Amino acid sequence: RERTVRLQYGSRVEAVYVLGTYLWTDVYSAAPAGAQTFSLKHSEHVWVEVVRDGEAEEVATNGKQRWLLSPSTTLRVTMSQASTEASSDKVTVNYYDEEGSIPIDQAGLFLTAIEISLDVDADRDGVVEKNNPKKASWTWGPEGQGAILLVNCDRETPWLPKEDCRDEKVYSKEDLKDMSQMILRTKGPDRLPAGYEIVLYISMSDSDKVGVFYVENPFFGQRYIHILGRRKLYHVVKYTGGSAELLFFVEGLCFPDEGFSGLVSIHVSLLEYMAQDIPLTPIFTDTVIFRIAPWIMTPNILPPVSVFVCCMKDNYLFLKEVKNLVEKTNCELKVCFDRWIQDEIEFGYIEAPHKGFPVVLDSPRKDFPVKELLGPDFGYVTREPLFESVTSLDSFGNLEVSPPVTVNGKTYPLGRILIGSSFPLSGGRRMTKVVRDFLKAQQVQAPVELYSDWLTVGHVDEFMSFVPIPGTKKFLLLMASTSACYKLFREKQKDGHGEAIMFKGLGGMSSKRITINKILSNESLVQENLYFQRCLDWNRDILKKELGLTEQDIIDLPALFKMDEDHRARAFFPNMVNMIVLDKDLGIPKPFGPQVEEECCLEMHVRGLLEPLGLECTFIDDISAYHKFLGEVHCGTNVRRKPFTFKWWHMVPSR
Amino acid sequence: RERTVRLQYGSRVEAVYVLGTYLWTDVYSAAPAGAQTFSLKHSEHVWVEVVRDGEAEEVATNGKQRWLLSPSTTLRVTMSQASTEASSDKVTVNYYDEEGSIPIDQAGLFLTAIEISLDVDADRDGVVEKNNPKKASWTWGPEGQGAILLVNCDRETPWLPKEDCRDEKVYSKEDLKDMSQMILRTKGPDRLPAGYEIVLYISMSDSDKVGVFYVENPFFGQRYIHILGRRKLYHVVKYTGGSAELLFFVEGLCFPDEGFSGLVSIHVSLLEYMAQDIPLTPIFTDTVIFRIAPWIMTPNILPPVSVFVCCMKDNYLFLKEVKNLVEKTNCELKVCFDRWIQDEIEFGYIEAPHKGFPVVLDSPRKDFPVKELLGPDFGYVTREPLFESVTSLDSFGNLEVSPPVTVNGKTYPLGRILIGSSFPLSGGRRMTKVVRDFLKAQQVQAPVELYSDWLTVGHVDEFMSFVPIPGTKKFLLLMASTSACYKLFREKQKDGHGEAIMFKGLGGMSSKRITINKILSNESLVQENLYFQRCLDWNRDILKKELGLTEQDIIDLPALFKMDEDHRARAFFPNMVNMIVLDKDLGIPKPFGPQVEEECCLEMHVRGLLEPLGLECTFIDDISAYHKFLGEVHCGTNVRRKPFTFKWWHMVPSR
Ligand SMILES: [Ca+2]
Ligand SMILES: [Ca+2]
Ligand SMILES: [Ca+2]
Ligand SMILES: [Ca+2]
Ligand SMILES: [Ca+2]
Ligand SMILES: [Ca+2]
Ligand SMILES: [Ca+2]
Ligand SMILES: [Ca+2]
Ligand SMILES: [Ca+2]
Ligand SMILES: [Ca+2]
Repeated sequence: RERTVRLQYGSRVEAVYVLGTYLWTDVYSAAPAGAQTFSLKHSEHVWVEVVRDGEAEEVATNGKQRWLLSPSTTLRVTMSQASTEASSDKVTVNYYDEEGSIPIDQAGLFLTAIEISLDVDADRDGVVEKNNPKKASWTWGPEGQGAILLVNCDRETPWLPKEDCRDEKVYSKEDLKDMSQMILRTKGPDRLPAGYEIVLYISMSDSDKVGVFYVENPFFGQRYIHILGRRKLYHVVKYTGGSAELLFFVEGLCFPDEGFSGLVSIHVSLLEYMAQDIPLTPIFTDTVIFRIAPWIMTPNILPPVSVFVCCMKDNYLFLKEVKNLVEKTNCELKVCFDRWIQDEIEFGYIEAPHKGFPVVLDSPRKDFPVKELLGPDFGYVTREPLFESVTSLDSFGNLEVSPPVTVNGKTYPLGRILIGSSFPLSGGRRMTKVVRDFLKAQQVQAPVELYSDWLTVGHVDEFMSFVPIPGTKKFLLLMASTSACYKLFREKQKDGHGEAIMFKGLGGMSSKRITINKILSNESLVQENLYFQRCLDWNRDILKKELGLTEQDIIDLPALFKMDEDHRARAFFPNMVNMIVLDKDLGIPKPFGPQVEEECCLEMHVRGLLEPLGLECTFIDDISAYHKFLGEVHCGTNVRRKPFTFKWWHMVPSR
Repeated sequence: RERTVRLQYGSRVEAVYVLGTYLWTDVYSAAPAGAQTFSLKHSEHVWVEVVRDGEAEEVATNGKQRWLLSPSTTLRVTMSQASTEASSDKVTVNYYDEEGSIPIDQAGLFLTAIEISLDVDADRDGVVEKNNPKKASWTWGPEGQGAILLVNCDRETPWLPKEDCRDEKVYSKEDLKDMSQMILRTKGPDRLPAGYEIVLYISMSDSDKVGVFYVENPFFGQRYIHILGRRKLYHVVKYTGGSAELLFFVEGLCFPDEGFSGLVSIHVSLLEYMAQDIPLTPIFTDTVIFRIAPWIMTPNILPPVSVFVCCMKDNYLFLKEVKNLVEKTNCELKVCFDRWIQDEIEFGYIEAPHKGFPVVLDSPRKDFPVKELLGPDFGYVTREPLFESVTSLDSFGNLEVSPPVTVNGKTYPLGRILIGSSFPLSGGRRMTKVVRDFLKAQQVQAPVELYSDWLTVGHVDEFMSFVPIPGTKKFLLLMASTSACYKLFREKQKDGHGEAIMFKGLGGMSSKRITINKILSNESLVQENLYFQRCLDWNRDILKKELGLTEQDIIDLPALFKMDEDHRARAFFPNMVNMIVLDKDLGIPKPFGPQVEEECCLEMHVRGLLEPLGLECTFIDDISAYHKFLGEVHCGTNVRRKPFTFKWWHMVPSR
């Protein structure tokens, strides 16, 4: 970087030189009128070139050489090392008139060289490298660079209700582990020359996106000073001489969102004092950029860590069977004494090269948010509509994510988020804009809308799920199918089982005496379910298109629905597709289907589809404690999973 | 694209087939219980494959072949040509039980094939190609594709005050020349089968960004029907059989801006009627994308078309000298009987492959906008602050643009917009956010802020300009320089000219008796101008950095300023840098400098700098009619230029 510093007529100029720049110096304006030629001297650590109309010649420290004074003959001045107390760094120019060799005037430039660099971990290894030339930009991909910042959305200590980033304070040194390091490195003499200061600053816009802390170690203990952030746009730095480093810690306050790309900047400037009432001049500025890490969800293929379960204390069969299932795995079981656990929360995560933690997204309200999961390295985020009203499609049974897929040659290494919606011209329900905008803004999961509004509850988890194919890297899409159910029931009827009773053992259903015959002879129900299969198939097509799936990737599970007053579907028997996936082990809702030879024909059919693939099926009964099934699921489960091995910053999302 | 169509148990399915897709067909669900095998027949124009667990085999029109019924044995159904009235397009499946070869049931699929394509000029040649596979995206660059739309911001007829895009109506066929063509091409039989319709639609969000018109030619004359746009989100299309095209014309209503990327979409869907109270199902959807063309400014290097001038009727010397100057060129002179022409307006342009026109940007208010330039192929756009108050930095003397430059290897083929500002920590003036956001959003001119707030008026045009180097492809940056002025005056003083008088012929200045001696002996004025040179040099450095310029690209013109109460600069004598550039011919403000040998030494110095380069200098006197110079320029000029030859869509801007 070339910087302009002119000699001053008759007088001397003192200037700070920042390493990494160089000066072009006009010697012509300072020359007295009528002066003909000039000569120069310079000190050992200052390199001087005479540049005549573009041609540069290096000049000795003490020469007698003279050049003609011209506006197009100038100096180029360079320094490679910072000044010390032992330094006298200078260039002096002597001027001569036509006759005589004794100087008629002199002008001089006194320099103090300093190093100033604001450094971050741009190369994404967790340590802060010295002056990465790419630190002022942010690029995606394995070859990409620029520093990454976490939203510090967890909570270090229990004594306050709020996430760490909601204030300007740090109470605990553990908090600094969540932050990104930024070091201001300087080198120079004992003090800056008179009239200079170094200042760190951010824009007003970024002031609600970041906070920056400095750690002091005074007499009575470590303390944490907020130097940049909400209502603090600049900080005057205390300069220390010699080679010095100041360590800062940076926290993100906000996720990427509608209107915020996630990128923020921090600057340091060397300022020069001019006069009173005149603003200080930014002599040198160095900038670093951070990108705030996105919130990322976890598909069912990922390794399970903890199974969170909610039910009533007396649903014993449910708790026993879930406990049994989880005992086949290495997962933790966590129980709370009832659908809020699947509907109100989605477990995501955030990651930076130095750290990562799980983060809960809280569904919009339910008159109160569930914040009780907020804790050390367990974060919280929520979005609420300002105007738009919430519907069932805002529940997180309506929020899921695919396994990694490749679609028309484009890879989605983190999978793609799936949310249920209605048709564009329908006037139907849709998830709130505020949540949709949030998911879209995270960018790395490239969300897809499916059609869920044909269902009364309206959730994608009612009709589809994903399971791994054991011993491989592949997966299957499972789809609810009414046609599969009618085919199976018609077969059992032909086989002599038409009088087989459903809902056996649910005493509240007994008086209805529902049999295969009764179901198959209901004409209006057949028509309704043909229509629901059209709805399922429309979704099948969107999923095949947007996930790059073929029929080879899909298994259909028998399902049956009943239509409500709105022409929307509710489950006739429990939806088996919405299942707990722990690797090869599947907790499947117990369907209570028609009994043939004392086994449920739905259970037997589903085992016949899944077991050959090495999937182990356990049927879980959540409804027996309620004595009947009306289409409503009472209990809930949510599985917190390990994050993807693939680092999100290694993706290259579309423009 | 694979689409799911199932056979129905016991009955026949009728479906529309859209060319460019194909069907996968489940024959298993429709099979009666106990059926063993199936056979199939199909018509001449329907291709049928039996797919058994992924392996596909083509099947004859009438075969007797039978396959085992399995959920994993399905059909793949393809058609390559649209149905006519002569068509019977069908597939029929027969089912068989274990014993006997006579079918026990049959299920069939009756097809009507149609072509539906919504087409635009994606390849950017001005004609609408048939089904460009890239029409649903928009990419930058010479290899890029996707269709382009102009904001239709001009006005076809004088009888209405408003730009064409402010309403939903088209009164004149000339308006259609500004719009982008979009054709819905279809092929099929005399009518769509019962229960289908074709509908065009847009999102609510895009409804204030576009309008779409269809031209009808009824008995009494051509008429223009608004089918999509403000308060019209969909249009049901009238289907015509055989091979048919419907031509639509699309207009943009809004420039890219903060929160609007410039991209918009239009969709066509084939909808299927299900029942009453049930939304129609989108069987097929085709999408095209448009990008709205950005507003682009013109640097001084571009060929001049028209010179717009404003002054008082009696400034005769000004009008004569401007007329003379323009007579050396091929430009039009346009006069209005005074700084508003440079301050209130910036002439830009817009371009699409089919058309382009100049567009005026109107500075924010001046209690009233200047709309009187609005006319046929001369457009208008303005931005007004909702909250923020306007300052002098919002005037368009503060809005300029560089010639094409390359900076650190990155090319800016349209140049870079330049606007004056204050330092980040200064609390100084800055152009309003609404205008800055607009300029940034156009993207192709990548704006740079300079430091203008050291000037009382605060405009970049006060201190810098660009001129072409005649007979080359190169250009120079011209900078105001106080050091150049002091050097020249000190030389003339040494030469015996200290008593040389400035402002000769301005009678209102005579009593002041301003001489070279008087100027040079004013100590406080020297200090002020040293400070102003620091301000100029700070700008010189930003310009060299952001435009990729060296000292070889820069000429300094003598200038002098006086400081006001705010420590800001006003011109001491007219600023010569702000000049009319018509190729090699330069109209330069007459400085009224000290007379030496009956010529102005400032004029002679400037000719000495510029004339060797082949630049022809004419000094233009706008102040003699006012008898004095207080630092204010009374007249104004603005030159409308030819657009860049380089097409903006061939650029590749940063992410
Ligand atoms: Ca590093
Ligand atoms: Ca805190
Ligand atoms: Ca924390
Ligand atoms: Ca933590
Ligand atoms: Ca969920
Ligand atoms: Ca074309
Ligand atoms: Ca109109
Ligand atoms: Ca028009
Ligand atoms: Ca026009
Ligand atoms: Ca301008």
